[PDB]
Amino acid sequence: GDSSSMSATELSACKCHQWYRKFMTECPSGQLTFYEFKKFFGLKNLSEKSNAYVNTMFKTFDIDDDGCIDFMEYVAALSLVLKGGVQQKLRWYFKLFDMDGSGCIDKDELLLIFKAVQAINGAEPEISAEDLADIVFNKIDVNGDGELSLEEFMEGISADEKISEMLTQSLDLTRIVSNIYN
Ligand SMILES: [Mg+2]
Repeated sequence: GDSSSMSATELSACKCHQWYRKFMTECPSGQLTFYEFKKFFGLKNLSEKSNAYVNTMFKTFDIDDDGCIDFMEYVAALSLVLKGGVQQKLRWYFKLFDMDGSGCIDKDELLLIFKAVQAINGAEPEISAEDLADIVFNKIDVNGDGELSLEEFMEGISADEKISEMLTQSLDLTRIVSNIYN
């Protein structure tokens, strides 16, 4: 971030439990809000788009309860962001991108969620989450309810790895760090 310079990319590429450990040591408030996130990263208000990313990003990392960063929530991201196994991540992707506490999904809530995540990137790239969501909905209808069960997510992945690869491909460290710096 914006502190004592120090290589950012390398830190992220080496990032381990030091960040997670650092958080606990700095203060066990229980949960860190957006300001706390911005505290670690430089550029308080680089752009409106950056704000959407944190908004969408917190929502995607919230996967737990509140919209704030809760204990274990950071380490979880760190634990998954690490090499590990791609297939394992996919499963990690499932617990998220859905209503808090997991459960079934439907058209509406998943749309705004994809809107924020696509909010951080889209347009020219045409790689928005919303656009992908529209395509996935087609030919994946289960019932009149229109709701999608963990089966749909797994089924979509099974039918193709384009989305599964995208979710895995989307996550990164330096790409995120470099984008913030601008
Ligand atoms: Mg949360």
